Amino acid sequence: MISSLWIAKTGLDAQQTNMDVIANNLANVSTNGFKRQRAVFEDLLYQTIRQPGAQSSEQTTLPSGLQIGTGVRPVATERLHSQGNLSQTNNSKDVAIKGQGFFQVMLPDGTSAYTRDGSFQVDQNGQLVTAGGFQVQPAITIPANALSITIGRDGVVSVTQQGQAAPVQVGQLNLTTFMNDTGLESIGENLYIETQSSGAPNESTPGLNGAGLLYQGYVETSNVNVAEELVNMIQVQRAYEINSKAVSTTDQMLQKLTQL
Amino acid sequence: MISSLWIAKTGLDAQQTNMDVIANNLANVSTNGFKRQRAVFEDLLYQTIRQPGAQSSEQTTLPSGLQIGTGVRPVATERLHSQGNLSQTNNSKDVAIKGQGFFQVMLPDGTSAYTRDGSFQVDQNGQLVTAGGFQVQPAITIPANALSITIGRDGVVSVTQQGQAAPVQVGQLNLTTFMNDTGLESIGENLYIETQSSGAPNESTPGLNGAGLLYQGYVETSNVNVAEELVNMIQVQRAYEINSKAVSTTDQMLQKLTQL
Amino acid sequence: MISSLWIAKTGLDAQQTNMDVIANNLANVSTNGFKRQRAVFEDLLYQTIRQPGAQSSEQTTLPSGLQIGTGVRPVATERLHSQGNLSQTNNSKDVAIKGQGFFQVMLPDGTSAYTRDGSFQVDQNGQLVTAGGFQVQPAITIPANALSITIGRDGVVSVTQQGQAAPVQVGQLNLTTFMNDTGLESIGENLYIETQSSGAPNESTPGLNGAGLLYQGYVETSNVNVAEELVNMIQVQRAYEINSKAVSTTDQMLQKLTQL
Repeated sequence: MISSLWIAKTGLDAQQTNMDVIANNLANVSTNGFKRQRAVFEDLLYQTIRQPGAQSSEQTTLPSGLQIGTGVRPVATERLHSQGNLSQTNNSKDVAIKGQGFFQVMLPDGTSAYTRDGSFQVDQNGQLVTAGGFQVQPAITIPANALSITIGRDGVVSVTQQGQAAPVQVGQLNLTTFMNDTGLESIGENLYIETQSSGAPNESTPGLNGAGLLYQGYVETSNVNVAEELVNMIQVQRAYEINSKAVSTTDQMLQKLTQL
Repeated sequence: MISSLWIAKTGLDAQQTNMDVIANNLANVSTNGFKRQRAVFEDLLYQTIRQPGAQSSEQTTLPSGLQIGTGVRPVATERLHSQGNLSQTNNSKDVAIKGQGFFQVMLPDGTSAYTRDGSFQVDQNGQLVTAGGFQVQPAITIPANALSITIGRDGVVSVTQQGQAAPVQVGQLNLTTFMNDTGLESIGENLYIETQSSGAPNESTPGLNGAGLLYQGYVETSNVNVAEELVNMIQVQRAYEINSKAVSTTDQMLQKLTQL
Repeated sequence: MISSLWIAKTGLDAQQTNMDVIANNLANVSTNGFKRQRAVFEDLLYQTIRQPGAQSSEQTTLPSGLQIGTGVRPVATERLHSQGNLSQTNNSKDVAIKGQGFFQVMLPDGTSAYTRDGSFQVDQNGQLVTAGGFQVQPAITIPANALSITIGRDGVVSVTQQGQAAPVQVGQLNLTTFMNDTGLESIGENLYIETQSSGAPNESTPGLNGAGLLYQGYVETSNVNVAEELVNMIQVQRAYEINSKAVSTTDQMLQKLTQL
């Protein structure tokens, strides 16, 4: 209708998207291994009426031409892959990560996923799963008669059989490092998958190739700064205020145009 | 949005970091060998509106030009290395340092760390470690036939055997001094590794070379005096409240500007 | 549009700048050496209609003619250069100043900066810097075997060498005073640079030529009176409410002028 109303409508969309991101970040506190999301905006087309160059006379040049511009297209959303605060959970099946790296997982479809959540489990077969039956990889089988499981900072997992006075080594839990942590696609279930923005996964032992270490009895908390989220909430609410006010102003302009 | 909103957001971040380090410091009260960590801040941009010079006439000078300023960027959370108190544990294997000095430790990964905590122990192979396999330099092996172990205030550790009534020295436990005691970076367990900001660690025997003294049967408590850090908490809490008040004031600001 | 709306616009802008200053002061509590800021306002033009003199008859004079006037232009923001509270940081590497004076610093561009911050640090080459490798003036190098670094109230820095029982004089730490402390142009980083309104810098040893003393082991706190900032913030919230009411009244006047 008016060139102003479309611009204000894009502004409403941008503030709504940013509030969506804030709400998702806010709600996923107390979700282990969650990475705060941050939306990055970017303006669309500038429809030019007079080119910024475009010499008018033989001496004049017309500095700073007239172009109007529209829109606030949300160009991306990054994800902050910083180390989350560890907390002492005192459970032997909670393993957290100190440094870059992801646990690998086999999805039921056969393709591989990745996750930074160590709140593991043992299923009715004794294998190592994660809250959804997702077999960690490479498969780790805990013998039935084990009384404890110890997962060292080197990822070398061993169990203590009854009777035998030895922690028989039951496997090695290795991490995976990507070149672009932010580029991983999130599929829910606190699981990521491979995509060409991430790059080829580099599987490695914890400690080497820049991978992290493993802390048994710790859980990695979501790095959601409540203070920043709340100030963002205030600002987004006020920006939505202002943009709806712009829509209202253009609407009144149009209605007085119509009345004539 | 509004300039004051951005500036107060930076302030809220800064005071949240203050209270975070204060809470971490309370988390380590009565834990021997802990140092009161402190945060050092830094102001960001100053938006110049009128230059403080800006000759406004042939002769007029306009002193104290107008400029606004933003933000409270925290440069660092530095590590205060000050002398703390000593408590009586009455253990010969627990040593406390009085004055300047750091305990040399050969890290299990093969590097060098230092700690102001001397609750050493003896392992199965005789190496002098302290709650985590922290071996000192030079390597000292306690004889297996030892009866009593005594560590002198000068850094000499010795053992006594059956029959012979002579306290033959078995090892030298010398201190390590830093030009900069603060720049050290922790690697956990109160171990701090040599850093480019700490200065060259000079290996010097206790008593001589301007080092401190060794107290046997004593342990160095954390320098976290409850009274001082409670005073800090009260002040920082006031700062946090007033900054949040500025944020809400800018909110009410904008709300009345929009109810316009 | 309407003269009322322009005058009120300037009023809103002035109150906004005042709130910006208050918010910057409020955020910068607990920032070492920070100086409070105060905004000085200044009304704009007075558009005369009947001249205040302007003899009407051959004997009468028309006292107090009619002139309308506009605007509240904020003319300046002075920086209160009063001494802050010293607090016992107990660090051998933090030195505050008692009285007038700034630590000169050589920027990477080479131009002379000045800081009232005593959180000095040492780089990998051993010298004295300030939290970012800003090489203090005059050139000072702490020897590698130095143990304790004392900064005398006279301003001489000396180090405790390896073995030798002498605190060898290793450098001089001398301040700079200006005729116009308020005129220094802040550039962030807790740094002030000379401007043509500050006056030429005068270099002298601490304690002399009017400069202040050096207090080793202390840090100077920002001289921000929190309650004063609170009262200022309440006042500016009221003023902004009032000016928004003025804008609303002018707008309603216009609206039923057009509805006419």
